[PDB]
Amino acid sequence: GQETRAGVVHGAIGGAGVTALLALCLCLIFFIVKTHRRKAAR
Repeated sequence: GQETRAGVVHGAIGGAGVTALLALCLCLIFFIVKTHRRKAAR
């Protein structure tokens, strides 16, 4: 869609922020889940 595009196919450069955001969101969810889901250690 963009231009330099090439590999890493579009729907991603305008969306790498989306991906990066998704990674960040996945990190946050993983982090929140990790911080929430208390271990049976108490």
